[PDB]
Amino acid sequence: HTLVWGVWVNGVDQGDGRNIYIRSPPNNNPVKNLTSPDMTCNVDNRVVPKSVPVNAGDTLTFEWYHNTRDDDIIASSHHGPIAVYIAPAASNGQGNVWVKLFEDAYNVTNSTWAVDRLITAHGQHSVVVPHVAPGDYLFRAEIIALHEADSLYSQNPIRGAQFYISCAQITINSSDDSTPLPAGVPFPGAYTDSTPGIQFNIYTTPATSYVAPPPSVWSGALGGSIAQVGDASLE
Ligand SMILES: OC[C@H]1O[C@@H](O[C@H]2[C@H](O)[C@@H](O)[C@H](O[C@H]3[C@H](O)[C@@H](O)[C@H](O[C@H]4[C@H](O)[C@@H](O)[C@H](O)O[C@@H]4CO)O[C@@H]3CO)O[C@@H]2CO)[C@H](O)[C@@H](O)[C@@H]1O
Ligand SMILES: *[C@@H]1O[C@H](CO)[C@@H](O)[C@H](O)[C@H]1NC(C)=O
Ligand SMILES: [Cl-]
Ligand SMILES: [Cu+2]
Repeated sequence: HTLVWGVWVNGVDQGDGRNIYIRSPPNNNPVKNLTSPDMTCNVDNRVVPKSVPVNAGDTLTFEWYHNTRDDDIIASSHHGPIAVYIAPAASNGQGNVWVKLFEDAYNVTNSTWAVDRLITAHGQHSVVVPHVAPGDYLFRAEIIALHEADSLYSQNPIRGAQFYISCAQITINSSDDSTPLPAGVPFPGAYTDSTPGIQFNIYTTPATSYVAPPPSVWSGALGGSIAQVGDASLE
């Protein structure tokens, strides 16, 4: 159970974005129905009034929270991977438009899931803004919590993989457009009961054997990280 508070650009807090530049849901309940329109940008998908200004090569940091900003972020039980997708705001999330910029499941070294490191990062994880066409974009941050993903929602509607999905409105101003954005996958649509990483038992199976859902990270992606970039408590 977790939501996005707002974003930092190159370590600069852009302020509360909820229902302003984040298409926020009315609460932190997970999305579980893989076929639902709710898979696109969560249960409250509509153009909100603002879009954050960035340029190619900027560091965009999502900040998540549980009850209050900079609290415990997400329950320690919600072990899982973290992904970030981009689509043209054009699409409004519809069609084969979602392009993956970032994937992080399990770090063998530290033996932490992405979600574990997000809690440590005070809810902060980042992507470097790719060199796509200047214009208006949605950045879709997705946390998959697997604490009940041993079942499928379609077979047992009180269990299943849990999706914490937040779409940010981002306007890319300066970019040489050296990596034009290809077509991508639909949400709903890319995840089905058979897709790897959707049904998995973190209780019986080792986290090294975990394989996050497709698609693969676009070669145009400039990577990212899970780690605090700024102090919310100084505001
Ligand atoms: O831990 C292994 C065990 O986990 C079982 O699943 C547990 C989760 O572990 C636990 O974290 C989860 O707690 C939920 C709780 O159900 C929610 O109702 C509550 O929702 C609150 C919310 O947190 C508030 O922020 C908001 O204001 O109000 C809502 C509405 O009440 O959020 C917490 C997590 O933050 O509960 C699960 C029980 O199903 C697995 O079932 C089991 O298989 C595992 O072995
Ligand atoms: C999942 O969402 C689809 C499309 O909105 C809907 O028809 C279906 O009834 C939902 N499944 C459940 C269990 O509600
Ligand atoms: Cl839960
Ligand atoms: Cu939860």
